[PDB]
Amino acid sequence: APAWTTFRVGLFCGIFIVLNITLVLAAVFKLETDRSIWPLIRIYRGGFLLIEFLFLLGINTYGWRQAGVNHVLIFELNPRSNLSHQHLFEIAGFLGILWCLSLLACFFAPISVIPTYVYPLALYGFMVFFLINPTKTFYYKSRFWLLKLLFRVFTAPFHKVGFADFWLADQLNSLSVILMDLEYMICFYSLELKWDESKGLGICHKYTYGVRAIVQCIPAWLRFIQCLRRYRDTKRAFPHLVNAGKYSTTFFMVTFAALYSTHKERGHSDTMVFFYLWIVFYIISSCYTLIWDLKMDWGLFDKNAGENTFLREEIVYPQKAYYYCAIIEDVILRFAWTIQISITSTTLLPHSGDIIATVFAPLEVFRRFVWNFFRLENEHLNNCGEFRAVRD
Amino acid sequence: APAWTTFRVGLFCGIFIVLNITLVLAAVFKLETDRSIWPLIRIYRGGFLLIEFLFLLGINTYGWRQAGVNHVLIFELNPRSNLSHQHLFEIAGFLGILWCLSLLACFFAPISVIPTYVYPLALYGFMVFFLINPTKTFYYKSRFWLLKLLFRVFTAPFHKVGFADFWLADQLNSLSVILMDLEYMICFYSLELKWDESKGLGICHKYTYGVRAIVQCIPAWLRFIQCLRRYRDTKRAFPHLVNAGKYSTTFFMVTFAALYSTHKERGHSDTMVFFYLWIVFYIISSCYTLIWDLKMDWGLFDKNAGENTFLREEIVYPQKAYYYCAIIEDVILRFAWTIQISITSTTLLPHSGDIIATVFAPLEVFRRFVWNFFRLENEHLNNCGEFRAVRD
Ligand SMILES: CCCCCCCCCCCCCCCCCC(=O)O[C@H](COC(=O)CCCCCCCCCCCCCCC)COP(=O)(O)OCC[N+](C)(C)C
Ligand SMILES: CCCCCCCCCCCCCCCCCC(=O)O[C@H](COC(=O)CCCCCCCCCCCCCCC)COP(=O)(O)OCC[N+](C)(C)C
Repeated sequence: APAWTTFRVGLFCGIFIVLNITLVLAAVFKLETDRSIWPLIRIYRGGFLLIEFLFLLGINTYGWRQAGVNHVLIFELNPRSNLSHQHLFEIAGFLGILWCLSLLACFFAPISVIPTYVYPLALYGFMVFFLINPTKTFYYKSRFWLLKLLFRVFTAPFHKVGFADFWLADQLNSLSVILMDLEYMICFYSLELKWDESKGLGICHKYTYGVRAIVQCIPAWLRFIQCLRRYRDTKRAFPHLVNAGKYSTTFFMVTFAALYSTHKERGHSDTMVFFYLWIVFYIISSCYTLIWDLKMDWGLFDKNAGENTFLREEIVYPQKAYYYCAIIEDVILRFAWTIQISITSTTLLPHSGDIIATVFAPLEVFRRFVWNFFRLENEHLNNCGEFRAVRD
Repeated sequence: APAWTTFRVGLFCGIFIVLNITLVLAAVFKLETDRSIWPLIRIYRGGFLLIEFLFLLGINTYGWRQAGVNHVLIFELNPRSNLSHQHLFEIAGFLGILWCLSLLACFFAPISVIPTYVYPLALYGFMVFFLINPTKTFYYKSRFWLLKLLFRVFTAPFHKVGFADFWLADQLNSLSVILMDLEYMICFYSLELKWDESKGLGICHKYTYGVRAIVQCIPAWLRFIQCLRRYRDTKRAFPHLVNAGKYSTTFFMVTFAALYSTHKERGHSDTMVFFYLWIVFYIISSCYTLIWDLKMDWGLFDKNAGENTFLREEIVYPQKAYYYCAIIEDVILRFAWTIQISITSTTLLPHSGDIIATVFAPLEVFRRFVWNFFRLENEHLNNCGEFRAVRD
């Protein structure tokens, strides 16, 4: 832990805090209600979810190291250049500083020639260049390893599924809103954005051509084909085929939701029955993911709970109240779709679904943030698939 | 070096940087030229000089520790709770954050009931309370030791002059502008500040009653009586009486400058000869301080220079270019009064002297910042007065 690393963590976090405060006041007074900020909020939602994911990943690394979860061995990392929690904090703070600066430029641009729609383009271009620049520049080993995983994950059936690919595909399943916002940005730039004044002022926000449904299922599709690939590599259907069923429930939920969204303008009487199908399949998917979590993912609700009631018999975390709060919050957050459909169906507030998605996306990232702790703890305690050698 | 200490250093410095940037832009556009900002700049000049002194003191501690200057033994400190450079950085960053917040409130106040003239009052009241609050609160040992020294220094003839009192009195001699601004704040509040709207909009800026001359000489008076006290304790006139002469040159310079400032309105023909006396005594004082610095204070220009030309024979700092640049910059900064009188006499710009003092006060703090390095290095190498036991 070099002194300048912690200094950069604190420096970036302090600049981040002051910039978030400045953003809040700028939105309160400086921002004008005439321009619609929904495309802006979606693009910067993708960015902010990435930054929040990096912060929570640093917290996860901190918890794993101070609890005993040997995530270095689980992730198959070299124990020489493994990224510490502080380094993830610098990455998150750096990208958050550029996020805040780009958003502030979108609020007020202190340049007369440079337009506003380039600031997000420049921001995400800097993210991509930071990820893929060939030179041995900032954190070269980390992003090279991440780029290798990003290549292996998106071409899943042709590579043997190790733990790193699984884990990253699950994080992508949590961060599907980032892919959603990337697709929305591309569609908005190519079709709706008038390259004249700004990005303020929609044929890309809905499922008109069904492309967004494909983007929704892309993480689910990768996980599904990884389960099938693991079936081919090891003929054992009990974990893998049921997990693939768990992801195909997501497939069915997404396609029925898209079908209802398309049919709401068609006027077909089958719209109501498609809504029924979407609701029941959302129930099935929510219970399927929740049960899989608490049983096979976290390993809780074991038959050998003992003193640790409603839990397993080895516990590495200090307080069990963490476990019970995690179980509960998992129940609501997996079933948060019930809350969202209730508020979007019992109210007539304009652009309700956009607000609901905007607030519940960080809650989904937080849900996977909590999921990481107990999934990796379960893996550290007893092997689940991707070890095949020892318990550790 | 705890991790959270460096984290607080970085956090405070980052907030400081963003707040200084916000202050710059606020002064560029938000600030209104109708209100005179000179009293504001003087009060916050005292504050900023204190913060800059703390930053440079942290830099000095860093240099002393990584060079070998045993300032812990020289200052007579317990080697258990001695303040590290990082802790001084937290103190400086904390006070700088409150300084920036108070100045920003003076620019725009986000409160309708609270007036503007309390923000500096609240800021310096917080400084005093942080210094003198009896509880074992933030950095209790440090400010207790500092308060003991602040008591011993201001009552000098009745206490035996150790190194700590000398050193702190010299820093007060450098930071005489802080006492100047404190006196100006008290006089402005008591006489000129209308407690109706704000501090914007002078019988306290000049030497009308000669009080400011006393405030100027107060650090010089303390050093003079410390030299006399050291003469009484040790009958040896060679260091102490000549040093007291060095400070009485400051006395003569200050009283002649005040006499000229008073006589400029009298119209007496003796005004010109008083200006001559002030100029020649400023020359004498500048050469007296500069020669004392490079000869007895820093120990340079020794007769045993050897390879280290124009220096001494033991050097602890890596590069000699530091020494030569220090010598030079000492020549200009001690003689910076020549630059200031030249620009204030050959130009007719309004409020020139205020600008000159505002810019050259941090240069005086920087001059003592450089003075600390070589004075403490000379003391570490060979004893100068306040050791009497060993060379170290
Ligand atoms: C509209 C939204 C558009 C969004 C824009 C597109 C997204 C931009 C993508 C760029 C941002 C990502 C910044 C890169 C941070 C990655 C840091 C990282 O991977 O640290 C990890 C830390 O190691 C760990 O496994 C512990 C924590 C788990 C790390 C999980 C990987 C991080 C995933 C975050 C990026 C996901 C991609 C998101 C795309 C939407 C790699 O470690 P290492 O390489 O340094 O050491 C391994 C030893 N070697 C190297 C020798 C093999
Ligand atoms: C208009 C302007 C008005 C200005 C307002 C008035 C000024 C406000 C005054 C409050 C600000 C000062 C904040 C206090 C910081 C002091 C920190 C400090 O003294 O650290 C020092 C660090 O120790 C050292 O000696 C090394 C560096 C030299 C320290 C020099 C003292 C600092 C002087 C700064 C304040 C000067 C006062 C300025 C008044 C104008 C004390 O160490 P310690 O107490 O922690 O350890 C010693 C062991 N014990 C304690 C057991 C004996």
